[PDB]
Amino acid sequence: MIKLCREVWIEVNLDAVKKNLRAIRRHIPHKSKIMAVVKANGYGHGSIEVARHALEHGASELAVASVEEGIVLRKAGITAPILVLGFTSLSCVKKSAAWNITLSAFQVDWMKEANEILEKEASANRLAIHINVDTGMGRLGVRTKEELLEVVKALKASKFLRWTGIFTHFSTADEPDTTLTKLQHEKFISFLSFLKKQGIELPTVHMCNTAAAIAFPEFSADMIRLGIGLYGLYPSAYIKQLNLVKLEPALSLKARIAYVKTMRTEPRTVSYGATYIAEPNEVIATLPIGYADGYSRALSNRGFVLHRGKRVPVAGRVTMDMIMVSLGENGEGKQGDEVVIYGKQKGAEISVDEVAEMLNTINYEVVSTLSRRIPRFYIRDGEIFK
Amino acid sequence: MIKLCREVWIEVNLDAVKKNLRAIRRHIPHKSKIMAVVKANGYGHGSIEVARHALEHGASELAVASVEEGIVLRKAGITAPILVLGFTSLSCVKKSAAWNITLSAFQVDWMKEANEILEKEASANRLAIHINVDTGMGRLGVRTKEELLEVVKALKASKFLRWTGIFTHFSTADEPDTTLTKLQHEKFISFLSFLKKQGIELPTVHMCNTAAAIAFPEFSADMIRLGIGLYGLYPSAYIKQLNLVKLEPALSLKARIAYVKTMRTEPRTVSYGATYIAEPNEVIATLPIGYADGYSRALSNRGFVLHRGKRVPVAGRVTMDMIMVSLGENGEGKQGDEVVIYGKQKGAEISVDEVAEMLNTINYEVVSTLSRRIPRFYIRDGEIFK
Ligand SMILES: [Cl-]
Ligand SMILES: [Cl-]
Repeated sequence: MIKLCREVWIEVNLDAVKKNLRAIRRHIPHKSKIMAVVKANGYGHGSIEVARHALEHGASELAVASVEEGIVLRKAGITAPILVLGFTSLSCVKKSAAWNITLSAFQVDWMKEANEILEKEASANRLAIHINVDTGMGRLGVRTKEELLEVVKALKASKFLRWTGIFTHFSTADEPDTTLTKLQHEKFISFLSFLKKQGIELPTVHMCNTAAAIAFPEFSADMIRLGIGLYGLYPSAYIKQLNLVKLEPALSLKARIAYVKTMRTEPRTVSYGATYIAEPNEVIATLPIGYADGYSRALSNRGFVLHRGKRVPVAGRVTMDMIMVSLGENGEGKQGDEVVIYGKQKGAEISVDEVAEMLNTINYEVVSTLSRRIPRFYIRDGEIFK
Repeated sequence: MIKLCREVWIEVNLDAVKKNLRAIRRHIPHKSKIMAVVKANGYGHGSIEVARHALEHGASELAVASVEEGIVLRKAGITAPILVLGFTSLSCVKKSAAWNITLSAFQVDWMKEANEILEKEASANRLAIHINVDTGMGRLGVRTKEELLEVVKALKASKFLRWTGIFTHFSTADEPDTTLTKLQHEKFISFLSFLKKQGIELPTVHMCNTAAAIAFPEFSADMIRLGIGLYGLYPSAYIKQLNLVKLEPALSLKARIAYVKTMRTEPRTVSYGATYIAEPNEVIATLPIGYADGYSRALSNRGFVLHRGKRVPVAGRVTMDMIMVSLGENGEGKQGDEVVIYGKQKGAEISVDEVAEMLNTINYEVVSTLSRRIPRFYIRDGEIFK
């Protein structure tokens, strides 16, 4: 089946991504479109194949972190609209207009100089722009209704720019306390009511992330931005509890056993620092994955893997390329057996959310730090490719 | 100068690498060679440019973690010997011989099957082999002198394999207690001599790592394997104490400020969870780096960066692609200023050892988990390229 020189890989199940998209479509209003977020190599899953599938099954537009990440998508043949969520330097204004990438802006002087650059070169293309309004996140965006109007005034006087959206971001929509979420919404609405009482037409309006699409579908306005929900992961345990929508996890991580031996001769120390000493009838197995792959060293003498449907412990310290596990006295196993690191095997499961708890972080970090030297295989209609 | 759409990057100083190899060459015996270890994408530094440069200034062989990492070096132009340190699957025996990668091996049965595959194929490609002897690490390799004799005969009968080395690995040579390191050395020296009593002639012997070579230079034998010391960093605080060799770190990490504002309007919340509230006078600057780049989320409300020669702190949680830092009341800063994340600025420093200490890990892991989505630039002789 799968053939590798070093035997470790990732499996990503696209049939699961498709069911996550259907669950979200039925729950939100029909007038509202879906923009799929695939920044940071598709939250670790691989960005090319997941953007392709998503656009075949419900998404209309895409979001990324930087001009460079959008260029990898256009090079694979994707023609849909693509919005950059971070800040972009004026260095890349000409390049973004040529690959037809949409950028966010919120400054009167950036607006002005962006227009000049494309003016002084004639340019048949018009750069599309989305305005970001800061109602409580404190990261980027415009902050008062009077200076938002200067920006609207300026963007309108720019013949080489095109206004195609306006948006904001919720900073606590995954927590039981809904105080601040209700306040940001109130502020955002009054700024567009301000702009509307002057003859200004509004383009596409969007505010919801995964959690706010599930708890407040009445905020869906024109469009939502589906992020961690697309990969089948819940933004918090509280949003998982309201039992409103059913998601399925897309990703598992596997490998094959490299060597087996019984610890009969001395010494019987195991790994750097000699932090674990074996028994003379103990069986010890060696796997090809390490902390340079993204398997945290903090799981030394702590975490597990699944061999033959059993949980088994890491023995000693994690190293850069390999880990060691214990099979017990007279344990059972062969060079070449299959092991599951994140995922499900026979009747067992080690979930991404468990490993995240064990390390005191959130599931976003676990998946999106898995290295690119590990190959990703895709399963669609129960079969393999790439 | 440095022109990017998203403004974050790494710099590798290759004049540092050259000085670090000079120091080592002048510590060990003149009759010993140096094998340079560049696995895991050169410990996060880039494998192609560091190997190219190390082969020109003192090294003669190279080591990697897998066949795939070796082939990237052949495709870049390199004709030096390349040894794979982990376990290689029998289904890559034919590719290794074709690209001329040296494989590690330690089982009688692996040897014969690898010989039969090359017999049914011809091609003047004999596959070269190093034998791994386990003396206390417990990871890979053979563990009794009677077993080692069987494998040396199975190999000397095999007409298409070629025997070019034998090695071992020390698990505690960076610690001040030398007990277990001397035990391992006694075990290895005896096994070698039992082969001599039988009339067997020996190839290249190697056993030392960076700490082993600084601390026990008289264990050098034919060859050493220089890894972490290549990049200007010490194996342990203890080996820095001895004060025997002077190393200079080769890597730093930088970005440019994306936005600056005063928190006059309300509300004054910052980042996810609203874990931080600002004064009506406070200045907040936004930076393009996040945990998907390898900047740990455990640095929320804890870490530092250098801006104009002074440390300023992270404010709020780290997010996937951006962080916020407080410039204080009063303020002082503009869009486009240069910030140092790891390294030096004026007479100030945030070293990689310092950050690994703050996160309860080792410098090995801080460098080699830096994402391939950050671009790398190289300095050689005071000038920049890629
Ligand atoms: Cl934002
Ligand atoms: Cl080993």
